[PDB]
Amino acid sequence: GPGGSPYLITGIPKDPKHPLPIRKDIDDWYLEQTRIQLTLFVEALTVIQNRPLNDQLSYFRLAGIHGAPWTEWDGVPGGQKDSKGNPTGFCVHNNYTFPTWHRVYVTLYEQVIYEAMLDFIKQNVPQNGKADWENEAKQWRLPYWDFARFARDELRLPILVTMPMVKVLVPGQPGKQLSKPNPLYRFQMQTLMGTLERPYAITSSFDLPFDKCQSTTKYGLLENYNADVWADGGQNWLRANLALNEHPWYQNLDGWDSVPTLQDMTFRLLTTGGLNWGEFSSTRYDAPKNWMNLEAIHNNVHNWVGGFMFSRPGRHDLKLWGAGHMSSVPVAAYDPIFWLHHCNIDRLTAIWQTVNSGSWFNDDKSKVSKDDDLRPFHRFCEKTRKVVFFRSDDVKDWRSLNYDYAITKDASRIRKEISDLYGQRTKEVYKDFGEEDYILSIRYSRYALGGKPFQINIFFGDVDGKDFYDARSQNFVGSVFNYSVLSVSQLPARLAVHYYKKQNKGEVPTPRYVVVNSQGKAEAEVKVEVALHKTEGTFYDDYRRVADGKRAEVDDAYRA
Amino acid sequence: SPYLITGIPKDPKHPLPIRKDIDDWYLEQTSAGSNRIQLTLFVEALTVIQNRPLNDQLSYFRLAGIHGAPWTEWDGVPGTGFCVHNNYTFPTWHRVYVTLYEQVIYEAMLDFIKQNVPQNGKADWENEAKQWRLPYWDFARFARDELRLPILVTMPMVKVLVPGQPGKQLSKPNPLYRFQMQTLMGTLERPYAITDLPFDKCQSTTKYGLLENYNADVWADGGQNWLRANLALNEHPWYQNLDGWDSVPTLQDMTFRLLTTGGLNWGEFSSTRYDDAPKNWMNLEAIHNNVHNWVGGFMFSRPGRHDLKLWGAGHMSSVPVAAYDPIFWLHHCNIDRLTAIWQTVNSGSWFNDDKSKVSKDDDLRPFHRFCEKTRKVVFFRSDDVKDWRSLNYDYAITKDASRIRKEISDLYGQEDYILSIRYSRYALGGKPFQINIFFGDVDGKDFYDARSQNFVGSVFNYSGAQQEQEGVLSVSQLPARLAVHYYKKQNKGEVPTPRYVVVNSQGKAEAEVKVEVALHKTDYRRVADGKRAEVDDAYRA
Ligand SMILES: [Cu+2]
Ligand SMILES: [Cu+2]
Ligand SMILES: [Cu+2]
Ligand SMILES: [Cu+2]
Repeated sequence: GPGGSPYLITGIPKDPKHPLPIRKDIDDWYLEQTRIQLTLFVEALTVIQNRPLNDQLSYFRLAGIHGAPWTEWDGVPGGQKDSKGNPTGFCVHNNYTFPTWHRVYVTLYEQVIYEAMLDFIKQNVPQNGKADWENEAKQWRLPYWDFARFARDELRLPILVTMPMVKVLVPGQPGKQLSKPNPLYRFQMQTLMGTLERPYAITSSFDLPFDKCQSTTKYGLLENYNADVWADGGQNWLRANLALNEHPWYQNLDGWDSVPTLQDMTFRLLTTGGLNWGEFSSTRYDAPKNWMNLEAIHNNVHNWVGGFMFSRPGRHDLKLWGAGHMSSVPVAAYDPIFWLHHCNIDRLTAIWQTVNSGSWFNDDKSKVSKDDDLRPFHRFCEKTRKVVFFRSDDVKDWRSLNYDYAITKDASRIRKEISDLYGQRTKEVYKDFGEEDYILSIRYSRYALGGKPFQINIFFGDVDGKDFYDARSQNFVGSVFNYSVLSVSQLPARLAVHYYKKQNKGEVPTPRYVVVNSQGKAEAEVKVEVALHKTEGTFYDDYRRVADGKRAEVDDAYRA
Repeated sequence: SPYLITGIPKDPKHPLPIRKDIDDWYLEQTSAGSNRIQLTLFVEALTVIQNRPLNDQLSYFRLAGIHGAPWTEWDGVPGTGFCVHNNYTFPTWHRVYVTLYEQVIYEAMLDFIKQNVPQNGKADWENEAKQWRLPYWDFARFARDELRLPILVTMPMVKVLVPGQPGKQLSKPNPLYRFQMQTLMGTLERPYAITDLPFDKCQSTTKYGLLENYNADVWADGGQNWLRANLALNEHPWYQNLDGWDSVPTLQDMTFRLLTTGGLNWGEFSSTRYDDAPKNWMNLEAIHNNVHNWVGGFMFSRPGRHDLKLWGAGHMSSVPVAAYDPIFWLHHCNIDRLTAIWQTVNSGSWFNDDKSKVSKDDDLRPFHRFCEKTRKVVFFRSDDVKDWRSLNYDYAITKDASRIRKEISDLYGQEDYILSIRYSRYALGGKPFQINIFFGDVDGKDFYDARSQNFVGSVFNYSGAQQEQEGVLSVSQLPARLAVHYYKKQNKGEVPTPRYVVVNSQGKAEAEVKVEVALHKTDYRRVADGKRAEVDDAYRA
């Protein structure tokens, strides 16, 4: 760490005047001051992003812990590989410590920002305001992006992430505000990341031209544009919002109400009882009612924010594809929204813990991993007086890290809060249809394309052999993203089954699936086990398999 | 002041330098090798000009301010804006305006060299400045399957050389990507504040970035949705997106027709102006108007429920603020080039029909030049720029008149039916609107663009209690041959009655606006008259 010693991750230090400050919803937090906390976050994160590569607390090196360029951090060796020779970073994916590794990672980022806020105040704030500004730094916590809450009719990226510039206070010049580049909009380096000084160049597990990016992008990388466009492909936040609002195709027809699948999934995750930690925490699969898990929802959000398809076959005037950092595990942590996403993944973990309090590494699968060192994160152990790595039990109570969430302050009201935030639209629309539920189970290998990402799209009815991609594609039901031992996910299917039955004289639909690669082509040799399951009764008030999945064929020009 | 507009001064080592296609030029600058001196000069000079203060009349703000808002004086000429629209001096007023911009950039390049280039490098950098001319955006050429905005306009940053620091290239904000001020344009010091579309709430120019129902702070910089602009630029009939059909972008067909149709007089070619034939309504200014709309976006909202949001507004659609977007000047550079091409193949047609003759000697305020005969400062006049080479630039395509027809064919052309459209720019009191034409049933909730069922093409009213000049209207023309062939095929051979909807900036149909639309067939004969289509109740203005 800086100054030649380990960096001890503690969370923001405890101050008696600041009891368990909350991580706020970033839109609420922004809307209430659109101002010292905003200024402090902007100015601190700007300094962190501008730090040199040799500074381990630079934004680059902190994002670098997750994946590429796979260097050491805080004295902990990097350059790890898989059994097959593939490079890997420190982040935990497809394992039961996924939530706890990321809990610590988010806290590291928050703590580094707080320390940068204190330094900013020391260097910039006049004597008359120092206590005031220190007081706000001590109350500030990393905001979360509530990807499943309707923004102030639809799910959206945070307001702040969609603003290229932001107005900040100038300490010492009351009333004076300056518009500055918004460090939440993108992370920009001074050159292409493929040409950074050794050993930090971003070079290739990926096929997208991330080596040719200077800035992070959302949907900005498309084939057949000049390679200099990829230096900064922009923030197509409107396109990301569209993806975030994925729902069955039939709901865009007149006379049908839509429900965002991400909100339905999140409401199911938080309200379904009876899952053990191993079921909730991860996609890892070594019963299908229990395959709706935190990591699978998180994987879909990564895809929807960044985009993963670089090309599409054929001629299209409207180009709905485009790729970006958030879809790709080796580089997703460079996009500033990454941390806000993972802050909400931490919040969802804390909510689920609160309403499943006996379910902590409590199954035979996850028990094995409970004691894993969460490298590279150090802490001082006061019992043995040694610097050690974090372990999951160290962060079981997130409040040990001196932050909390509003929703977890009161267990007795949390079930109504979950329903108010995430369940109203689902119940509104489900209420109109009979008392039964349908779900799709999805099981795949994250390695089926040799580690390359892919998207599993499911359809009810005939598939358009040139359009098998998204909610605009005829008969689309939903998607599962391999944000790359098996992996599982689950999709709601209740509403899409109703529409299909109405069109097909009551027949149960065969789920049809297509595995789509980053070139927009169908992969014919990626195995997916898809099934449709039914129970009597609504989920928010005994599932049986009612149809087996089948691979759909696509047009010859669209085959991998 | 006065600022004498001359074009870049002549230097015998640089005979009549050409204004290059900006994509070709960008590729030469960045691919040929690492010696990107012209690119560096243009980027650095334009950055300096954009950062000059408002009381400097050679600041980017003030040069863009000549066109429209904030409607102030320029060069001692009292401050509608100075730009000429819907009149026969549209091409010549804009010829001088583009030359002013090029000249100011050149002078700033010389200043950059004086400031930053070591003595022993000055001759080399000056040589590149003297060869440089303002590149044009060829909006009708397939980009190096489709029409596109310039590569360089779609890049947030651009790498430049640092003179005297060999090999060091630095990444800088690209001044062609946007014009960004330090505050919202509605809060600039009097008298410069820009203060419907919320342009007063913008700090930066935007393409499709202003949408209703987002936080107003998003409008400060709505971004550059160049993919969405490119989609608009490739507008064509809806049926061409069905499986099995070839597409042809209407803009390229229109541009080919403009350049190759013979027999137009200057009044027909130069402007939308119709002073009280339809075969001759394909004119320079109408094509230019559609490109303004397609680059910027004009619709702030849309009624109803839509997950896919294809609307969004921005500066290029709006006469009062379009000149702030740096692509404005590259668009107008190509409009100047199309004018020079048409002049070359129609050499006796210059303000000498009974309609356009009256405007030939209009002073092109506020642009000054020195008159050699009287030794007096005077305003530019059209005849002063009839030969664009007198301003010491040329285009490759006009350097060889003998090969021009084949070049036009190679670039843009690789019975007939046409649509005629005659409208008042003041049908909505001067507000902009879009005239969409359909063959067949119109979808009452989707009457907007090529994704709308049975769409054939559009005409954009680039304008903005108030009325048009008495006796004056505006005309445009659309190709319709392929669209009529499809309609007949699907409808038992019926010749379609053109159906039109007039769309406002809220995405609503203006039921009270009447436009004259007709279909003509080849010796063109009128074969069907247009009628307004109704839309859904929730989508009616
Ligand atoms: Cu991760
Ligand atoms: Cu993640
Ligand atoms: Cu103009
Ligand atoms: Cu114009």
